[PDB]
Amino acid sequence: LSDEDFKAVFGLTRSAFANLPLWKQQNLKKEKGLF
Repeated sequence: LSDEDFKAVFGLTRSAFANLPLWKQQNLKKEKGLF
């Protein structure tokens, strides 16, 4: 996943998402369907 594609999936860029707490990251990707 590129930054823009990732941003399309999560609504956040990789750095912005990685800026989040890991539990929320795992939660978000879970909800997105990215295990």
